[PDB]
Amino acid sequence: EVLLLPIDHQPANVTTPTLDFTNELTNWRARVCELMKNLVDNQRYQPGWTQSLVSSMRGTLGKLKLIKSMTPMYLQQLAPVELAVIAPMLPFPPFQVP
Amino acid sequence: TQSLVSSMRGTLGKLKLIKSMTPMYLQQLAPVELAVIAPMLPFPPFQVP
Repeated sequence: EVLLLPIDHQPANVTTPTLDFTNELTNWRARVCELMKNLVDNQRYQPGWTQSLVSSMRGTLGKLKLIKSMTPMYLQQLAPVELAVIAPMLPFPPFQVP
Repeated sequence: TQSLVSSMRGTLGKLKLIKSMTPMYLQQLAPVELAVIAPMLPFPPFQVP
């Protein structure tokens, strides 16, 4: 009666969800964006680029990190429920390894 | 100009690390090919130090 998930599950205590950034997927996205920003700001890389393009890249990275996507929230706290609902009635039961 | 200097530095950095196999080929395989070709040849090799 146990199904495994690559990502962790934190159930939701509300029935009217809305955007928030506290979860592993959003953290991963933000850290990737921050690492790209630090790579751009590297002293061996910034002089190779023009002044305006650095600002454009910084703004694009900031907008990408602050985008409003509910997919991380869904994957955290609604996808496991649907998977556990579908799994029992299925022509091939889940076959999993740790 | 500042933008031209930045472009020159960017081009130099882009061309410093261009991924071409020719130097490794010259180091590692070209001598083998030359040594294979050398024995049978219409004019044998003639070299000075």
